[PDB]
Amino acid sequence: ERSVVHSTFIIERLYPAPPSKVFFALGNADAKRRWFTDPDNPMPGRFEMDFRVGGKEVNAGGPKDGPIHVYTATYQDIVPDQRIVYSYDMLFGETRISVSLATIQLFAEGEGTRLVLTEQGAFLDGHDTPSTREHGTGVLLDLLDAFLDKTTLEH
Amino acid sequence: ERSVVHSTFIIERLYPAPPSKVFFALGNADAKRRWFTDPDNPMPGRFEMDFRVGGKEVNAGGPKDGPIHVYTATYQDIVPDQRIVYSYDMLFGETRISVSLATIQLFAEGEGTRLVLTEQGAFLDGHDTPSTREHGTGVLLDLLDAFLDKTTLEH
Repeated sequence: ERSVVHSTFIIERLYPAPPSKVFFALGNADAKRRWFTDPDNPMPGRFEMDFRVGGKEVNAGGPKDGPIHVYTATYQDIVPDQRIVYSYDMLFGETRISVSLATIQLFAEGEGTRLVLTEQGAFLDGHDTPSTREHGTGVLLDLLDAFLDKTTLEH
Repeated sequence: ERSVVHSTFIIERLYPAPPSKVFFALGNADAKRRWFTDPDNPMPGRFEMDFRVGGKEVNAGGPKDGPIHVYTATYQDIVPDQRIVYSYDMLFGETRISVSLATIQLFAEGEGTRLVLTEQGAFLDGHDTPSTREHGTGVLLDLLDAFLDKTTLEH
């Protein structure tokens, strides 16, 4: 039985690093590979990113026991140090769970950054929910926070 | 100066034709070429559609005098006779105006179809607005209505 649930959520986070540093963490493949992962089952060997409009990004994670969760994004708009728009789908095993349009905007906030992430999602056939996705995206932004803190301490 | 306006709108239309016929009008390249056009400046010579997940659709229109408006969609999910999910961007000349995630769902309504079109849009840098887009999408669904009426009369 077919259905779609549509939802939009917004998450705002403040980071002490300035927008250029936050943008680098999101737009540099080597950097993003180091943090954008499933902590419980990291698969950076599967991570690829072509950070350009029309470029693809792929990541994998999910339960140790499976099924494999595969994230596939396509960049739609990029403004250096300011904006990233990308569509992405999620597959759990062979099944498509959702398609979403995501926007990241970076604003100066003091000497740091106010990041605003908006996700406009289409959740397919009851396979995932807006609440669960919002929870997961919050967890990913927590990973970004930890990465920015740890990267700032580097020589 | 950079900004994004996010908005979701839903348009529902009732058509006397059953879902299979409505789906054909949306999913068959020859058929869609005959109706999905700018009436004031038709460019079906520019229309192409690869109706499959990952496939591209391109159309062009806009003012006779320019700038050229270019619609580019990518299919994200297709369920025969039931659902079409696609992302699309709009360019007026060389400038990207918006990126959207669109969902079409087809339900039986009597012997015909209840079509539900949801568009989740990201409007960039004030270059277009939710209200204008909703108006335009309504006009396109009016073109679909006329096509279905005219196609039903064919031998």
